[PDB]
Amino acid sequence: KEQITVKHQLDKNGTKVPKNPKKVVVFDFGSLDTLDKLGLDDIVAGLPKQVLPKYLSKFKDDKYADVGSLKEPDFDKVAELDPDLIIISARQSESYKEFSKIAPTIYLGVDTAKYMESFKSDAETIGKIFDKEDKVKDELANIDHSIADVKKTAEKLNKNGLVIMANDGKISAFGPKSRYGLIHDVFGVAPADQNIKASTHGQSVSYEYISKTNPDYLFVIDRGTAIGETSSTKQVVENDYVKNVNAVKNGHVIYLDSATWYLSGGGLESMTQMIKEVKDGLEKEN
Repeated sequence: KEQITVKHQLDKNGTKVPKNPKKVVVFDFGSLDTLDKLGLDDIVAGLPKQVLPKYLSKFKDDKYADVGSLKEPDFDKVAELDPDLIIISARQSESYKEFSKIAPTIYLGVDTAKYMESFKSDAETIGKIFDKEDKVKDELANIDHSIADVKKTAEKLNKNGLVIMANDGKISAFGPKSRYGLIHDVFGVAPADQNIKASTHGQSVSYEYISKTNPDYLFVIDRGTAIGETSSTKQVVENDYVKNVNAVKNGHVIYLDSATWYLSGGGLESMTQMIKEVKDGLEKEN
């Protein structure tokens, strides 16, 4: 069977994978949605179905094996499927060795310090494996065009933005190079606070922090909503304390699709969606 050498984060010298694999187990939802965009649903053997973003609900179909959750893979079930390729990302990073004993495994997570570089590389890798290089090239081109358009819109406004995630009432902030840094790094929104320490969990902040930052646009992700726990966005954004924040009083709170933003991202479909949510937010009147 014809093989292709795939350089990835967890083996920069390259992992041999079969060309046109037929039984792929996918633990990265971005990668899953790239496969979907390329019309490759048929070769997905399994994915973790514990929680699925709405745009991926089709994958509840029993033709796809449930291999657990993003943080708790059902390794025996993965092995049972006799997969010919496994795709993982950051949440399974430490289990690379375990997955590799089952089948060739590649890591396709975005590097938020180098978002577009890693995004394009991941997509192109999928293109090469499944003989969809031209389709990927064209899709990346359209995405670049959409990104240029949102960036132009963001820069026209002369306004800034703060990105926060709510989690059972606790708030954390995300700036450049962070998990949700792309809103600034890629989409061009000026950061209301350049100095937020980049991380995956975000910088813990208070309501007083939102007030002192006074962002013109407020991008909100709700971790609770994403994972099926209680939402806590309204207690934050409709709190009396921040009623005078620009984003709040001017109606520029942008409620992102939390499930997609938290559980997914980094794929052709999720990126397309994410651009449009930001663009729509930035284009709203008032």
